Amino acid sequence: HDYELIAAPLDVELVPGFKTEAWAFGPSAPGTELRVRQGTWLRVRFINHLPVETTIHWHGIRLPLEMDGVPYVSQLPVKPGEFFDYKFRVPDAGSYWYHPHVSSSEELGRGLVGPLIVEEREPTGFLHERTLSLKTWHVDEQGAFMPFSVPREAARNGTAGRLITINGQAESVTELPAGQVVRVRLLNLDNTWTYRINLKGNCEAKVYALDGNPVTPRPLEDEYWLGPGMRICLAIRIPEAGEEISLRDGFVRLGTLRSVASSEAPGNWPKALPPNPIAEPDLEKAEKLNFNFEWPPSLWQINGQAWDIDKTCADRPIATLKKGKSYIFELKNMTQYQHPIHLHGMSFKVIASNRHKITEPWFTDTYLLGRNERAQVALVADNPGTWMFHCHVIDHMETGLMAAIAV
Ligand SMILES: [Cu+2]
Ligand SMILES: [Cu+2]
Repeated sequence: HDYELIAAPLDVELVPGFKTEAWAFGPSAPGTELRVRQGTWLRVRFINHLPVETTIHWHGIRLPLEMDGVPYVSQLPVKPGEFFDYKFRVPDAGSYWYHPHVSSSEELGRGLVGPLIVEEREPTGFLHERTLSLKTWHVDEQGAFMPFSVPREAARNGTAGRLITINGQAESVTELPAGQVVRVRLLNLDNTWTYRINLKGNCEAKVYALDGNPVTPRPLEDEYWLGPGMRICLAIRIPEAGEEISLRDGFVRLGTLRSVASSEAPGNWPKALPPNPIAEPDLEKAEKLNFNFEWPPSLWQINGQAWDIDKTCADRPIATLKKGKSYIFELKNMTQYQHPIHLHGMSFKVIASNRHKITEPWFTDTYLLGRNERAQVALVADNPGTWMFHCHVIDHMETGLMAAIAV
């Protein structure tokens, strides 16, 4: 599977009837959609027609280290009118995404994000799917860009996005079936906003995976909090036709789901997603240390106490890990705010905690850590060397809420 790709500085009509001076991954930004079979070292040549350097981070995604879009011993930072060969095996089925790991506030903020369907090689029980690609843009009322870094907004829960965009569309008109189940690849791809999601309106609705990394089929539920660098592969039995089902964030009119007609029979409930083969950790055998949290210009958002810029580029060994050995992490949120703690490279299972309490443990690349929460996450050092790891509230990362570890 061998592929193209512009980083095209695209003027596109974002604000209905207006400008917008943006940097897309080709067209239809948030990015162009990626489909690969679960296998082929996915061949791609990145392209820059933009004025400055940019990687491509394969979020969650557990590639050969070099490839992870991660500056300096992994890959050094690709330039304007230049390319790097992007090539990697695809282990983690279901929705992942892509986006830089450079000056990212600005970069992603200007549209540098996009999805990554990873076609489960098992014939998807779902007849029909769809992609529902969430960002909310740092744009003023005229389309021109609001700042991406905002100190007192960002030193609390993150810098303010504004415009509500699925596939880059405010008020989405995604058209659907009379009777069939539908796969609902929902991707939070925002910088900063942590989205509090529900369904009102008349329909049946079930989930299958989360953050690509599947599990059993839990349904409709309370408002499931979705974080930056989180996703949710999920299903909807839209009823018999008509109903424009209200997609919401708590109350908030996000998108709309026109139930359109079909001369066709029902695509009744698929049996559970066959979970991803992952760093399956041994329970009693692992060991443990911990941290996150605190509050001198640049982030004052301290990391198990370790500034970050001595840690700028090389490594003051912020953690020291061994290959193939199973392992465990306590996480304390210490500042009066909430952080979506992400990982590359590997993807992890969760065990037990405070805020939510644990029925079936779940795989994901990113854990969504609440205030004073102390959650037991666990995996094994599957992939090698220096992997990156950090508060995916992009701003919280940017200048000093990042840290990392090797194998
Ligand atoms: Cu990542
Ligand atoms: Cu954060």
